[PDB]
Amino acid sequence: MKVVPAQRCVYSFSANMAPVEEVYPGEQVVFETLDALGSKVNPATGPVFVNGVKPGDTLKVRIKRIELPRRGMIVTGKGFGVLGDEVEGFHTKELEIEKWAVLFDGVRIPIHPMVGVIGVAPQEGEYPTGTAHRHGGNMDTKEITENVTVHLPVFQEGALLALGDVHATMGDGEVCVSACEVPAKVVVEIDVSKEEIKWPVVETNDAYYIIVSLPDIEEALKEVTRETVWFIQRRKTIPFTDAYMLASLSVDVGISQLVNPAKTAKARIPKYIFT
Amino acid sequence: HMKVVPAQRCVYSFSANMAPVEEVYPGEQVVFETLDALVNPATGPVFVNGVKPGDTLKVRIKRIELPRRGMIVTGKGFGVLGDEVEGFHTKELEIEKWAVLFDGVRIPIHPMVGVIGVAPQEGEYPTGTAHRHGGNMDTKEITENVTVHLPVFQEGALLALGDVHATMGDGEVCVSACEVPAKVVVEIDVSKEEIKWPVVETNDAYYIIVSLPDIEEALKEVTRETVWFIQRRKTIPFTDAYMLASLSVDVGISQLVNPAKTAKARIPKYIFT
Ligand SMILES: [Cl-]
Ligand SMILES: [Zn+2]
Ligand SMILES: [Zn+2]
Ligand SMILES: [Zn+2]
Ligand SMILES: [Zn+2]
Repeated sequence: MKVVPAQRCVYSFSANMAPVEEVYPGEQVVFETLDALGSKVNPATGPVFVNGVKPGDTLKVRIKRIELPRRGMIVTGKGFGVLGDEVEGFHTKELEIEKWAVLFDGVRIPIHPMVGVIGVAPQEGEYPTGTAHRHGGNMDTKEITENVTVHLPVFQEGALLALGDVHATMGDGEVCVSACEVPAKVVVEIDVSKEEIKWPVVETNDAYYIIVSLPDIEEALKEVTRETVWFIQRRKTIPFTDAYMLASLSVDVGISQLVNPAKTAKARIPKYIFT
Repeated sequence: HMKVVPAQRCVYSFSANMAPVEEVYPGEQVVFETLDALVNPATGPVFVNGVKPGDTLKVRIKRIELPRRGMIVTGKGFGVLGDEVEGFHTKELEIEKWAVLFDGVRIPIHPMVGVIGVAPQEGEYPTGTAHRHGGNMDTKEITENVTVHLPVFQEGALLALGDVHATMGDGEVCVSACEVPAKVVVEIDVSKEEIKWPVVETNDAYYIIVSLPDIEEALKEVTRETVWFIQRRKTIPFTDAYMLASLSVDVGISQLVNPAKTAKARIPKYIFT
């Protein structure tokens, strides 16, 4: 099994990044990731070239295993997070990680391992790994855990997949700017699909989560709704207004994070609507 | 033994000066017979003796009884994608015990009360909008077996309640849910703490519920409130509260379609116990 060591990484998803490993689709790959915190740094291991993947494809990354350490780091301070125009100083706290819980002074927060940065090469230019758009990026979506498949739209040959910013746990919003940041080993399985998509999609056992990242949260919310209704309209071949009504009844619109240059909204679309 | 407010006695605004149509003591159960939102009427208001401005009214929702048929609607200028859509459309929905039916799809049932509120401090807010007193919050957590904490601004609170759904998605994106008339049995109590915004208390979580003209403001406010909520209850420094909300609190959306948009923050009880 191929291992991508943490020392091979990027600080931008760039159209022109060079690969540091090549895989056939169907292969498993271990990514060793450094924590996000270490201020010219938020590193994503990779990028990885996947044979035969073309622009307009969908790269599929199944998250098999996230191996976490026993210590984590959270940080906040002036100018950071949702109330950064209201907090002083710069603060950091070490956090103990047990098998089932992150410990926070007296508190046992249920563990919830997740990959916070995941993306591929964009169409043009470069986006820092600290932000996100259609190619993926710093989406801090907690749904990206073990036993899901992240679908990503492809813009460059080979996809050029990179990944990092693993958290031991997090709440939706990530309001202080950070979660429990940790270095990790993430075991993934990479496959391809020839269908084109606009924005990333996380497939869990019972839901599709469409994930939209734009500079203002209101716009991201409008976009993910537009994308959710169409999704349903195409898969069920029903009139748009019916899909719109169906999404009002069964789709849960939400928030991934409110703190990166691009804000991440999501929409849970249950598989029961198709099955 | 036992009080029933019929649906004919209702308001289309939460006003500071609306007259009660019934009175209750804390500890008593009341039944609100509601009409459907399609005018967005709230049965009441009920005067709760012994509740003063500055207190918190606690409304435990015991039962929501639903009919077997519901109504959903949308069209040009309605919902997130009013942009966007042409015409005007309505659809009857069959309601089974465990599911609302939609052209062969079984949407899991999830009974909820969409409008609930009290008299505001001054002026009037239509029952279709929302603010600190409650209103059209369309929060799917306001379900059976939860407690709604509402801030009080007038003597006796003046509680009203309407707009019941059989099921709903967070966001309510086309403007309407599965709209129905219903019976809602509640149990009213009082707390002598002042609060800023409504809070739904579930079995394992508190949900702070903020409603403002734009969702960005709503989201920032629910976050400010949530962090202060945690800071007081645990007597830890603000920055510790802030970090803890980042790890444990789930910020989300109630609805994006009413004139005030409603954000929420889930604060789990385990962080105190
Ligand atoms: Cl509050
Ligand atoms: Zn991140
Ligand atoms: Zn992070
Ligand atoms: Zn409503
Ligand atoms: Zn309604």
